[PDB]
Amino acid sequence: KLPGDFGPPRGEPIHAVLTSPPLVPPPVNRTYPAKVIVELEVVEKEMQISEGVSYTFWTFGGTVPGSFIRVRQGDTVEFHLKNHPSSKMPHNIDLHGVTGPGGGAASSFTAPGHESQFTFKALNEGIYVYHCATAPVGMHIANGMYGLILVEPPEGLPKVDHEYYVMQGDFYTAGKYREKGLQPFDMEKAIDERPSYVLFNGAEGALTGDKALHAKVGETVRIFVGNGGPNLVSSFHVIGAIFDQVRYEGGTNVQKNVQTTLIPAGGAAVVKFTARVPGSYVLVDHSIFRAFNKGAMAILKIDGAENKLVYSGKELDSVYLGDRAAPNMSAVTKATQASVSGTLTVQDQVQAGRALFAGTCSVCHQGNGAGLPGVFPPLAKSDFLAADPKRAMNIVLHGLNGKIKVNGQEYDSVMPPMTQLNDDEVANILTYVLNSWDNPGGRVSAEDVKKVRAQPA
Amino acid sequence: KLPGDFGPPRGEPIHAVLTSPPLVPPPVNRTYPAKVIVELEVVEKEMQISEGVSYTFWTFGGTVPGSFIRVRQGDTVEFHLKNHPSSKMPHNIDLHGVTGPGGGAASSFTAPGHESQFTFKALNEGIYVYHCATAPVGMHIANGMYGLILVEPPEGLPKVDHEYYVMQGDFYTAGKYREKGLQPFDMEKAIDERPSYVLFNGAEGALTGDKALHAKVGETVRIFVGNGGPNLVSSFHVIGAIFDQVRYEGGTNVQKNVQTTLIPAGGAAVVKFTARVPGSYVLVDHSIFRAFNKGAMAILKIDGAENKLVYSGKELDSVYLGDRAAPNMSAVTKATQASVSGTLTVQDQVQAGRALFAGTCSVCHQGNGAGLPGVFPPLAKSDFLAADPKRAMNIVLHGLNGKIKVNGQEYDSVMPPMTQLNDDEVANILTYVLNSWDNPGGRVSAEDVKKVRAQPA
Amino acid sequence: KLPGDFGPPRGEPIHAVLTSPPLVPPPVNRTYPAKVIVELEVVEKEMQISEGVSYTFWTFGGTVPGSFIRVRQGDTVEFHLKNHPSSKMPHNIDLHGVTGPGGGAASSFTAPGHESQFTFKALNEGIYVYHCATAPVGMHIANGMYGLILVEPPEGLPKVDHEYYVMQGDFYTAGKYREKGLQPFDMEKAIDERPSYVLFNGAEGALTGDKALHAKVGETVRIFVGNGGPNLVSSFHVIGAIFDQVRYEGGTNVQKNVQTTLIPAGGAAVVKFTARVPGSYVLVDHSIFRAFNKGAMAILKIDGAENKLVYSGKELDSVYLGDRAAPNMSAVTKATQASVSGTLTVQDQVQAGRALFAGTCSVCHQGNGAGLPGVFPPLAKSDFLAADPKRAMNIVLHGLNGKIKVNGQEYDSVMPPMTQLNDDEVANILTYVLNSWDNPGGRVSAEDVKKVRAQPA
Ligand code: HEC
Ligand code: HEC
Ligand code: HEC
Ligand SMILES: [Cu+2]
Ligand SMILES: [Cu+2]
Ligand SMILES: [Cu+2]
Ligand SMILES: [Cu+2]
Ligand SMILES: [Cu+2]
Ligand SMILES: [Cu+2]
Repeated sequence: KLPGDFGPPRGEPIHAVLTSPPLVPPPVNRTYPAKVIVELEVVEKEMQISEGVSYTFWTFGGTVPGSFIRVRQGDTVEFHLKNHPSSKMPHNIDLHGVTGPGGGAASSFTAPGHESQFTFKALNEGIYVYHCATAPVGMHIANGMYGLILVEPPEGLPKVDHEYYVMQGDFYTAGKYREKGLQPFDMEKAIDERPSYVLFNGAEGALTGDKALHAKVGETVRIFVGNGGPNLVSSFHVIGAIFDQVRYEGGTNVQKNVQTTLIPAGGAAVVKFTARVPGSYVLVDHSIFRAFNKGAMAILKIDGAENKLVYSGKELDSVYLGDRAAPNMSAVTKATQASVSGTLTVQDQVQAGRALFAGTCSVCHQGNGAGLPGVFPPLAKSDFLAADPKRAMNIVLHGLNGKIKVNGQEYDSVMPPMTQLNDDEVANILTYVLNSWDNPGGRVSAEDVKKVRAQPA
Repeated sequence: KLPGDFGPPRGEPIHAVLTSPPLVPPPVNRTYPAKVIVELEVVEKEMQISEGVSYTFWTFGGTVPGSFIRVRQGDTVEFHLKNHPSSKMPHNIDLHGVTGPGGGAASSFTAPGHESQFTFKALNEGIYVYHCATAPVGMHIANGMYGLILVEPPEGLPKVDHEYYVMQGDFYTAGKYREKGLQPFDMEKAIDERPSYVLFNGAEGALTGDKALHAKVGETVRIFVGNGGPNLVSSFHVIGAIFDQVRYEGGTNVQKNVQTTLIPAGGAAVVKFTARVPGSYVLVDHSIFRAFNKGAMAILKIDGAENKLVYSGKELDSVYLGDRAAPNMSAVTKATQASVSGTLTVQDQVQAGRALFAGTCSVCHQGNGAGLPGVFPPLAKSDFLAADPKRAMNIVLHGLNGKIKVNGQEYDSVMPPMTQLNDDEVANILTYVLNSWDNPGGRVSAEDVKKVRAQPA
Repeated sequence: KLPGDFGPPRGEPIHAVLTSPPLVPPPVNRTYPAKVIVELEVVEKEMQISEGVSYTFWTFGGTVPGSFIRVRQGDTVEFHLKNHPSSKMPHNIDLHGVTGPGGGAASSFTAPGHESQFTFKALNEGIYVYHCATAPVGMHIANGMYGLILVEPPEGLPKVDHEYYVMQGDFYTAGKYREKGLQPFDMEKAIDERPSYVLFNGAEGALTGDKALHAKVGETVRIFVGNGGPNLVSSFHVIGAIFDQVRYEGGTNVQKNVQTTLIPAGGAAVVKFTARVPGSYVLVDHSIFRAFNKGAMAILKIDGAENKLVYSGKELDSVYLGDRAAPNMSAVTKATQASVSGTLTVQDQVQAGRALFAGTCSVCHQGNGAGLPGVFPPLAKSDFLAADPKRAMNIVLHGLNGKIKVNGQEYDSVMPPMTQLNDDEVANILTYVLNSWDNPGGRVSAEDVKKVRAQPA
């Protein structure tokens, strides 16, 4: 006997309503098996992978991850895949959870401007990745072609206050992290499993700041967590909290009371969180350079009353979250645009640099540039800075050590090099500093920094 | 009290019968503990890791993975390791599941032409990796020195229709993927965990096409799945199906109803599959560039009646499986041999290119070269191709974009670069195309391609 | 209702006594919730990451991993973080298991010479990683800022004979593995997840030889195992044994009877071992090049009577453990020091080379240099060696193959290149060989080897 043996479809055919991340369709709330018609369209389009960084994504439904599909175990799914006429590549789909060769792949092969369909019975309850299955498969997945399908148990999942949709991916650009412009896919980096970005929901900042997920103290939150890969395994973790439950795919096993859980490439899990004290809870890949150097952080922000008996401390700030503590970094997008257009102003640079200074520089120099007398020198009204802005470019790129005098006080410490910052980033940060705190004004250009990078002091 | 406390060996000594992958010895079918004599011989020998690509493997029993060993919990195992006289290196063994230092390693040290033996009690039921334990251990394991030992529970495992033996490994060649010739081991790639091949059972195609595993609709299949490493963790997955059960080593935990499962380096699992609808089910490492760019795919092919109520779609084809959809790629081996011998004919190239065109080119241009008018230009009777075969070499290596006219129709799309193809591969593919579909004939040589690669248009 | 709801703190405030690795504080042995005051001080200091290789570690409590903290579920923890005045960087803490944003991070931000404190309730039983949470977070963690906190269940853990503390980390030096001197942190290697060292407890050899963990036949051993990362996932394994139990963090799930288990980056587990036969049991990351090429091996040495019915074989030796079979490699530290001071003697080199010869060379040439006539040529009284010591440098770096005659006998085999050995290592090994076994004496210098490396034969 096959699983999901609930009899023939009954009632009326249902046209599935799909949702865009980070939202989820409502519970199916149904006691009978149905014929469910799913319509999904592939769209190839440029989007911002980071501020001022464009990428040609290939998408199911216009988003990365693709639209969320929700059905019931025992349903008959008539799956329609359309490929938008603007596409250049053919596409198809493999849904995990499908019983049949390729998960649908042969029957869903769809050239630009065409449509395909196939039918399958959802035998398997669980949360499942779906993805493109078109040669070269890794290129298609790396370009964003993945999402989740939930096959509910017949009785439905337990009710919760919120349901969200979060999916990790690894991305491979020709340029380095935060290098501006339209970035091609990089096959060599992909084969070597050396991503430039590791993201939730298709972009840096997709789920941080003003795009955070929300709930209130006392509420329950279910997150459907995918790992589209193509290549990485996520050490998936919530900072400052615990998962009540973690369940992989449709497995019988449920782990309870864990904070860190490994999600295979192509894997998916359902996690549950109970909000206990207010603040921001960070979802990360705890392979830490991914989370803190490549974009792999998302936020669940909890509103409500503090409970000092449980936690006396403060909300997260830029020391830990860096430049993602703030609502957004729109000023960086604006400055990059203005550079392209040849209209970059001092103030455009100042505002971009203000955004980028947070964490990156403020951890030591403070948000007001005051530093800490004798320990971290000031950037505010800094004689040392004013005396030689080219030296300041060298200091950011190449670090500084040894005894120095700043505003009448000796320092004898170490500023690490920050060579991973791009030329525009150094330029904008220093222009911000120069135009703040009674510093002398003026500006530093990306070309100025390019020259210092090519010939260090 | 020790585990496996079933009393002294009884009956007669048993000479274990070992099997070569992908086959498994029969169930032990025994209710008493025995003395089991195991004889395993190390052989160093060249084998084909891919078509036309030789590698010096170091093997237990002549195969990668090594011979499968099957005993019963509570048995006393007298383990004999022989090192063939032709070997250049000493070798030994560490069997996971052994209770004792090194898993046998010190007592099994065996120089070329020698034999060693040691005895251990199998206290631990489970599936276990064994491997060489000779400095430099990583070199020995990377060269193929790993296999599985099953220690059955006293009552035996439940009966199934088929049992198979599949083992992943990561391999490190000096040359790139599919670069022909005898490829040395590459220590630098190994230390960096940057394999050139990721394989099941020691070779590309070892379990695809005419070497697939088989079963019928309704049957149960147990697979003993190892990960020899040395370095990679497998996001082990079955495309288009689900695992009824996954059990690691001898663990108490059994996960049920999962599709994707993480197998540690040096780990092993027993998975169970129930065949429900016919077609090819792909075992992969779902770190996708391994599966689709490095060889990490194996096939379980199911025969029987379609069930349209469960899955209406078609069997897998080259869109998803690429050049492994076909029974084999023997023509590539033959062409490579002929190149070495200086006897390479046009037809040798044509047949090799025919094999390599599948998926790689046919996904867009179709198996008949017709393309799709206005969307993917034809290779069949292509004026554009005929007009400039050196341009065609550049197009394969370096891609093509922009408006073009082919056979009277405008195209305005993007063909990605395919620079990872080796010179012989480009040459053979283009020679196939030129000699098909009313194209003008002639040939492209590997040297022709080498020159275009050294100086792009 | 919140977990750990055991009522208000009672009794007297408790000043936690913290332990340095590999030791653990005693069981709390308490039936009431308490206020527990924890005092931890950050110290930045140079330590030896390997013999003759210094590194500037950043530490919680002077060690890597940091001091072990042990409390009871339901306790109120008043956490004090001090930053030693000698520090150059600010620091803070995120304790997994804390319920609150950042796990403590915002409220624990501490400049050099300062102190911070915050209070949290330990709601969550389990073993948990703690680490620094200061931008750039990956740099801080890579420099050693991680440890474990145990939150006991209210009834305590079951009693065992020994409890130990073992924590894996990945490290990123500018220089290659075993390159001597003070090694800077390497940001590029860190971002790429390409460590030069993978270690237990902060150094090569930290838990090998005379620093092994101990127990006796029949005893139980609990190990609190952390993975500080920052980036790697451990295929954590015990050679020659099995784990009775593995439990992650505070999870409900407990796996029993497994040998190989995946520990996420930032993860922690409690494992249990029962000693059955004497010898050395190796804890490794079974991504094997880590264990055998980067330092990721630790030893649990069991004393007591052999049981030939369970295991007839011998204790581990240098064939498997390599140069870590011996008690220590102090001679390498001494020789490196003497080179720095310009006082390096022949005997300093000889003793360093003796240490390094084990495994590395002895696997084939034997500990006495005799080789195996006709199979592995002798280094003892070797005419071939004496005839040309520059050829001998080339042989170590670049390998040797083909027919040769040594001491009147023909060999026709392959010695692999050993190019990963550093110049001082080759020099010291060859000086050892030259000064042993009736060889002619003299010495080989690091500069001699540098020249052969720059121009191979
Ligand atoms: C702590 C880890 C720091 C971070 C992050 C940044 N800086 Fe820094 N900076 C730091 C120290 C300890 C020092 C002095 C080094 C010494 O030799 O004692 C400095 C110095 C500077 C200076 C020059 C002195 C001055 O004008 O105060 C400049 C211009 C400067 N730092 C700039 C700067 C910027 C823009 C940063 C973000 C990109 C940044 N620093 C980070 C410590 C740390
Ligand atoms: C889809 C992703 C493709 C794959 C895979 C391959 N080709 Fe292609 N090719 C494709 C397009 C869209 C185009 C036109 C580009 C444009 O500027 O509009 C092409 C073009 C060619 C040509 C030249 C035109 C012609 O003769 O039709 C050649 C010779 C060609 N392609 C060859 C070729 C081969 C041999 C491939 C496998 C190695 C291959 N292509 C793959 C799209 C795609
Ligand atoms: C086995 C895998 C070996 C290891 C490890 C090392 N050596 Fe070796 N060595 C080996 C062989 C098979 C040969 C002969 C190669 C052939 O062409 O047949 C050699 C040779 C040497 C020699 C020259 C001959 C002699 O004097 O005996 C030297 C000087 C030598 N080997 C040194 C040496 C050292 C110092 C090693 C550790 C760094 C080492 N070898 C490792 C096999 C193996
Ligand atoms: Cu696609
Ligand atoms: Cu998949
Ligand atoms: Cu071997
Ligand atoms: Cu092993
Ligand atoms: Cu720190
Ligand atoms: Cu953490």
